[PDB]
Amino acid sequence: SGFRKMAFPSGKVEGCMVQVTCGTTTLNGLWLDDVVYCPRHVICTSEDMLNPNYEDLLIRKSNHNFLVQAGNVQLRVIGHSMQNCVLKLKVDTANPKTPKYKFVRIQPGQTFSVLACYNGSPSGVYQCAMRPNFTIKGSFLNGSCGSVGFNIDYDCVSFCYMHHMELPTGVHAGTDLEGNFYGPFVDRQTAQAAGTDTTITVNVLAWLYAAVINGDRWFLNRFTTTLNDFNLVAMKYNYEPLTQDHVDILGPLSAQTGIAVLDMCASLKELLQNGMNGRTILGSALLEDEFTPFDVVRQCSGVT
Amino acid sequence: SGFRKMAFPSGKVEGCMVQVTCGTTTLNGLWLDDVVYCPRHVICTSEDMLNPNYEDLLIRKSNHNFLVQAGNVQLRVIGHSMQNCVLKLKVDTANPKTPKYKFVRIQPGQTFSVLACYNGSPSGVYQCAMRPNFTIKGSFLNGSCGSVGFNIDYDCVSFCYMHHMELPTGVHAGTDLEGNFYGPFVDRQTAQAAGTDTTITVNVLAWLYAAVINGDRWFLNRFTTTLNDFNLVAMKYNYEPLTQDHVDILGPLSAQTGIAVLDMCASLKELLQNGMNGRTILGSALLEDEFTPFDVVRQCSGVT
Ligand SMILES: *CC(=O)N1CCC[C@@H](N(CC2CCCCC2)[C@H]2CC[C@H](O)CC2)C1
Ligand SMILES: *CC(=O)N1CCC[C@@H](N(CC2CCCCC2)[C@H]2CC[C@H](O)CC2)C1
Repeated sequence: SGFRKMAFPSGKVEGCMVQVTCGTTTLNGLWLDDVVYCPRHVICTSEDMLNPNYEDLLIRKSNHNFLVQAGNVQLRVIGHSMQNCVLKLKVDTANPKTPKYKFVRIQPGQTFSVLACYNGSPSGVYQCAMRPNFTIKGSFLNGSCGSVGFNIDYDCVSFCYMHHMELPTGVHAGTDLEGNFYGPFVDRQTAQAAGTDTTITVNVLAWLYAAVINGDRWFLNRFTTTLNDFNLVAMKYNYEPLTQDHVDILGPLSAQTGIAVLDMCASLKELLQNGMNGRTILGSALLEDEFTPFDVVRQCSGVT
Repeated sequence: SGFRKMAFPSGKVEGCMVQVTCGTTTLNGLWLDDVVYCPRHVICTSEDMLNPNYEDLLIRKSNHNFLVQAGNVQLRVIGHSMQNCVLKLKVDTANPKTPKYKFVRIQPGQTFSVLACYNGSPSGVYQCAMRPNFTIKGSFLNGSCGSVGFNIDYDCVSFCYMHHMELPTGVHAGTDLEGNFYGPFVDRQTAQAAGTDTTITVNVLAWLYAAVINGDRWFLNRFTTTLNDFNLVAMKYNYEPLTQDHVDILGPLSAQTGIAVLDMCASLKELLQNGMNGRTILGSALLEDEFTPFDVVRQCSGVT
């Protein structure tokens, strides 16, 4: 028993981290097979960071200008290209530590682990969620750009995120591994609006099921509700509307605990309307939304 | 910016996990050089788990009874011995993935990462603290025994914990890598009292400094206090007494922020006496104590 914000073991990803330098800018790259992936803003300078013309900036760069270092060994760059907001540097050596991998574009509300890196060196790993507004609340300092987010299914790493920037509000924005930003963000030093964020309702319900499984049951009540009544409350409290797809994904947890999804919705409704009254659930004094129903089943069953 | 409960990258530890089976019991082992370390309770059975005579039980076991598997390859056991509550199985092959390592006995209040494992396979990584009562609030299911806790200093892994058991209260107990339990716990299926736990005051103050660095400053007030006055409040709220050693370790954070340690103690005093009034600090609605002053500096400076 016990419930923790657990990240995937980062080993398969640590073996892929490299340092990329262009001019005087250094950030992280991801070395998979004979390609190194990194944020294209590695080619920009302070003079043009307000509105870089990446096409023109990349034209002034040659293969030998991209310095790629894997630990202490230098990689030879034999090709370079820009795909959306990522640079793909073809190298002459395939990474011997390349795990089985996929590039995936995650949905908002889904979770992933982040391996924060500096100078191509891993510093730490944490679990987070892609917010409904397509930002992530990470921990990233200068030099963390190019750090990636991922999920692991047995031996396969699905890379889903590459860090590009911190908004003036302290939240983080990035791309999938094809260089497409999550959300409306652009890779330029400008004030950018992150939309109204909402709480991931299906994840809070999944976490409430995790709480019941682990013995924290005080919030269970003698009430039920309907999807429509619940959604009136969800809208009032800036929670995502619950759909029948969300109810269906909660099926296994409803089955294991014997608590119907709409009965758990009534418990959640009461917690939203009345607060926690100074109590905690799984060591938290607020409603946690960064655990998916998949994460709860995985953690509560022991998926390695 | 941003503040997360970050674990160390687990790669160096993943390379050391093996599966150990004895009779019909399977748990995890840690393969370092030519030795595999695991909980000695791997040799016990349901009939004798209430009070095992480990000396007598180990005498009925031979080297060939200990099945050690590293992924898909079987290791040859050429020696076996019990040191306190751990079994040391000498193998004929040194682990080629053995990182630079040390065995350390951590102090209560110190933090470490845990690589939860099942059948010798890593499932996830999380950061936790050794409670003042020598328990850890982990996430461990059946088969997680032998999973280890560690810290990483550049290329050196300091192993500090090996998981042995879950108390009837759902908290976790284990040993250092010499097999000595943290706390008064014994490796037997009996009701065991975990003492009164207290909040790690120096860590809460370190986290308050992390909050200030990241912009969460609402809790700062126009007051100061003394070590003696503060400790009267700490005792009332089951917080560890703050010593001058704790004030000294907070020195760097006091210097960076310009907030004297006793002024931060007055902010903490007010938060204890008045609560959070429905507000949050670093995304938490309670006072976090599982970040040491070292963790706050590391995360806020980018130590890889
Ligand atoms: C995140 C990271 O590691 N890096 C590499 C170093 C430069 C850095 N920033 C520049 C770019 C410009 C284009 C849009 C994204 C950010 C700067 C911005 C100014 C700040 O004062 C320091 C980091 C990105
Ligand atoms: C934690 C773990 O992986 N393992 C291996 C499988 C047996 C397990 N437990 C037995 C020992 C007995 C000695 C004291 C520590 C626990 C059992 C206890 C009973 C429970 O119902 C299942 C796990 C330890």
